[PDB]
Amino acid sequence: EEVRQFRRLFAQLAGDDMEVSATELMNILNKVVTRHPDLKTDGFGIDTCRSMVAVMDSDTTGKLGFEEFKYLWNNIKRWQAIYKQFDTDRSGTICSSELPGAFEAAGFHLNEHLYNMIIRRYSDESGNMDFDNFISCLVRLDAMFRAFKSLDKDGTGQIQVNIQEWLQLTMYS
Amino acid sequence: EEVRQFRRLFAQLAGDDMEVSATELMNILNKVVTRHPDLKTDGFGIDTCRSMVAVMDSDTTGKLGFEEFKYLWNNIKRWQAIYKQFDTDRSGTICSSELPGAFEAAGFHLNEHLYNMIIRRYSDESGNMDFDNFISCLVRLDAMFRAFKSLDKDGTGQIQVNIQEWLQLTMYS
Ligand SMILES: O=C(O)/C(S)=C/c1c[nH]c2cc(Br)ccc12
Ligand SMILES: O=C(O)/C(S)=C/c1c[nH]c2cc(Br)ccc12
Ligand SMILES: [Ca+2]
Ligand SMILES: [Ca+2]
Ligand SMILES: [Ca+2]
Ligand SMILES: [Ca+2]
Ligand SMILES: [Ca+2]
Ligand SMILES: [Ca+2]
Ligand SMILES: [Ca+2]
Ligand SMILES: [Ca+2]
Repeated sequence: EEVRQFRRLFAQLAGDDMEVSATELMNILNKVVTRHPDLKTDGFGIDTCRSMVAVMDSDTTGKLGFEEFKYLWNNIKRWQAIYKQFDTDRSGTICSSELPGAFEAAGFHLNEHLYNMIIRRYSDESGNMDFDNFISCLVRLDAMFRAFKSLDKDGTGQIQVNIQEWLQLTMYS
Repeated sequence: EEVRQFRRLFAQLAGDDMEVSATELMNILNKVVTRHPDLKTDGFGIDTCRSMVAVMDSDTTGKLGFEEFKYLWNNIKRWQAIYKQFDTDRSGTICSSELPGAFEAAGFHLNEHLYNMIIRRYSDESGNMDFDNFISCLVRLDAMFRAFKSLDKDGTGQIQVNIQEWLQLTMYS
């Protein structure tokens, strides 16, 4: 019944326009995090969810269709399990000492410099990251690796991006 | 006096660490918009302000020093003026039809496709944009032009980046 239950979840969440908006996404994430007192969060806010939608909206409809939403949801299901596992003291938050192992478990092997930038952008003044910040960072990180991979057809590890493409990739994010 | 008053504003806003954080920025922007009822807004949120700080934080300290803050504030001043001037129907919001005129006044000449993305990302279902979303969009857009230019000295309209560079550019934003 897994396929069936999920199609049902998408149908009811997407509603009358058959796609998942930022508001719909915000609502479901917040509902689910209500049941997980181990995930400390101030909530998923609408601007975070608009960025989430835009980076996952690869056909540029403004909203998440079934396959887009399925990809996002399955990544979050995995990433939440990682966050719980790497929260090796039950603060409910991922501190700087815990972050590299968490990201590496998700398949993101970054260097100290990158980890440092991520912490400045997504963690608080103590270096702790809450759950909605952790998911919004990973959704973006995954999308940016995928964008790079899409543009590096020749597998040279360098991509050439023109201004139109630069603006599209950065503004619709 | 302008010079003197502004130093006082920065000093009081930045407080004990001598730089302006995202929280401090959020608090001043919200205090200031409330005195401009001709600028409609649901408020500036913390995630939006973290994004604003990141794109304005040229020396990667995590927070805005005096010249970074001055740059941002002077832009906001100019853009709020444009907002009021191009809200021709006096709605307090900038609709899809008013947007190009506003953006052209701010010096940006974008193609249809990129307006469509911007409206999807920043406007409401009707295509109307409130003031915090307009400012957030402009801050970002100005920054993204500046970043590309700083990397494309000889105006080829293309930059070349490796994965490390790409992630630094896209995740610290
Ligand atoms: O604990 C579990 O078994 C599952 S399947 C967790 C989640 C599955 N989807 C999630 C979304 C958010 Br938001 C937080 C937690 C979950
Ligand atoms: O209209 C004016 O005279 C000025 S000094 C406007 C502003 C100058 N800085 C601002 C910040 C926000 Br938020 C809203 C309005 C302004
Ligand atoms: Ca819907
Ligand atoms: Ca879509
Ligand atoms: Ca922890
Ligand atoms: Ca948060
Ligand atoms: Ca400060
Ligand atoms: Ca700085
Ligand atoms: Ca208007
Ligand atoms: Ca808004």
